[PDB]
Amino acid sequence: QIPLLEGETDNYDGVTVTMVEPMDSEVFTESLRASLSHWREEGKKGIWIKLPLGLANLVEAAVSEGFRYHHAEPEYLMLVSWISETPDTIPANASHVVGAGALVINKNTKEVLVVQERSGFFKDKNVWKLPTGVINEGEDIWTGVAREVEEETGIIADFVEVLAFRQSHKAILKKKTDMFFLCVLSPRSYDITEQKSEILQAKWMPIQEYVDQPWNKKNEMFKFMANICQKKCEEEYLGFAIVPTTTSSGKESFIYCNADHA
Amino acid sequence: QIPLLEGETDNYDGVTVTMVEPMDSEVFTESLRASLSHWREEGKKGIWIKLPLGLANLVEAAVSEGFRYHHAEPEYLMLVSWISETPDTIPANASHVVGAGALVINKNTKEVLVVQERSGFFKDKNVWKLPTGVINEGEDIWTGVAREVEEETGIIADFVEVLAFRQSHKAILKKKTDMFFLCVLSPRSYDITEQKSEILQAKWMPIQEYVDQPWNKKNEMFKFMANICQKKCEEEYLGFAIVPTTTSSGKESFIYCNADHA
Repeated sequence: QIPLLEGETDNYDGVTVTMVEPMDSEVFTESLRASLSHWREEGKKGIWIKLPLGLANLVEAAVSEGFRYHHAEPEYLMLVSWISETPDTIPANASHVVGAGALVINKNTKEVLVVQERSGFFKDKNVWKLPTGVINEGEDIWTGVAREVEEETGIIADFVEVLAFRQSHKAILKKKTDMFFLCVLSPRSYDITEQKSEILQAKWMPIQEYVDQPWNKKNEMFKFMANICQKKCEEEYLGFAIVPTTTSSGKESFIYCNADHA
Repeated sequence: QIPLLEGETDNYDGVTVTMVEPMDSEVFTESLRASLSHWREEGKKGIWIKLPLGLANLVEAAVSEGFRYHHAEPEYLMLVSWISETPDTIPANASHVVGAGALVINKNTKEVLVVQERSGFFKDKNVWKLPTGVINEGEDIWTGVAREVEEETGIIADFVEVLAFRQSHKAILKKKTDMFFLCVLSPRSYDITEQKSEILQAKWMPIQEYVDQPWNKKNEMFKFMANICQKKCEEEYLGFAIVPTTTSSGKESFIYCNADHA
C-alpha cells in the first residue's frame, strides 16, 4: 500500500504534480520515491512537479530524487525528471523540418503519379515531380505523406515503405536542417480529381519517362533518387517498412526498419 | 552575353541580390529572367531580392517572375523564389528534434559499448544503455552520432549504417516531435578513457547480456529494438548505408538508402 502523489496525466505519458498544501519534506521524499517507482512501472516518461514559493522546503527533496529545474515564475518553480529509458531530450530545441516525397505506383501500368506547378517559377518549365509536402508536428511520416497525395490529387494511398532519406540545408536566414524521406505508397484508385487545388496539375506518367526528364538527369543526386524509384517499380528494391510495437504505457510506436529481419 | 544581376552567394547555394540604384522595370525583368536561367543552370536554390522603398517600381516585375514576399521593414521588402527542383520548404518551421543511438560493436568479442548515468534518476538503477545524443543544427546524423560516442567514452567510431528509426512525442510543454535513429558504428580502438565526463560510466558488454537486462525486456518496443541490435551483431540485418552524390552546384549530399540496391 503506497503513498502516491496526486498528479495529472497527459497524452504523452507524463505526470504533472501540482503541490498546494504544506507538507513536511521527509514525508514528501517518501511519497515521491514511491510515486516514482509506481510511475516507472506504469511506463510514464516526463514527471513534472510544480512547487509554489510557500513550499520552497520541498525543492531540495525533489532535486535529491533526480529532478532538475525547468522554469520558474515569481510564485512557483517547475521541476522535471525523465524516468523512461528512452532518450531524455527535454532541453533540446527543434532543429529539423521534416518532409516526404511520394512514389505512387500503378502496378498494372508501371506509371507513377506526378505533379507540376501552375505557378510561380516552375510554370511553364515542364517539370513533373513526385508529390511532396512537409510533415506537421504530431504527425507520422506515413500518414503525413498520404495526406499530401490526396490534398494534391484526390487519390487515397496507403504507406508501404521508406526508400531513402537525406538531410540538407535549404537557405540562409533559417538556421534549421531539412530532412526528406522518399516513400512508396500504394494507391486505392487511379482516377485523379481534376483541379483539386489551383497550385498544381497532376497525371500518371510512365516510370521511364519520369526518369528521362532532362531536369532529372541534371546531376548525380537526382539520377540516383530517380533510379531508386525505378528499381522499386521493377520490384528490385527493399526499403524500410513500419512495424507497430507496444510501449511500457500500452501505446503503439511505429518502428521503421528492414521489416523482414527484426 | 547576358545581363546578370550582382548577387552575393551564400554557403547554401542561395543568391542575395541587394538593389540600390534606380532601374527601369523592363530592364529589370530582362536582367532577372536571364539571371534566373543562369542561376538555375549553376544549381542555385534560394534566390533573395532586397528592394528598398525607393525601388517599389520593381516589386511587380519580381512577383511576375515567381517571387513571393519573405519579410519587410519600413525601408525595404525582401522577396524570395525557390528555383531548384528539390522541395520548397522556405515557410516551414522546425518541428523535430533529431537524435541518434549508437550500436558500437567489438567484432572479436560480440560486445557492445554501453553507458550508465552516475545521476540523477537512473543512479543507481543499473540501466546499461547504448550511447545516445541529439543531432545539432548543421550536423549530419552520421557525424553527430560518432561525436556522441567519443564525447562519452573517448572511442573514435566510424558510421556504418542506420538500422531503424522512429518518431515520438516526448512530453507536454514542447509541441515538437523527436526523431530517433539507431545507428551502427565501427570502433577504431577499444580502450575506454576512464571518466571522460562526470555524468556517465562506460564499459563493453556482451550483446546477450545487453538484450537480457530486465529493463530491456519490459515492453515490446525495447525488445524489438534490442533484437535488431543482436541480429546486426549476428550479421543477420541489412540497414541503410550512406551514398555520397553530387548536387547541381557541385556539393556532396549523403543519401541514406539500401546501398546494395540503388
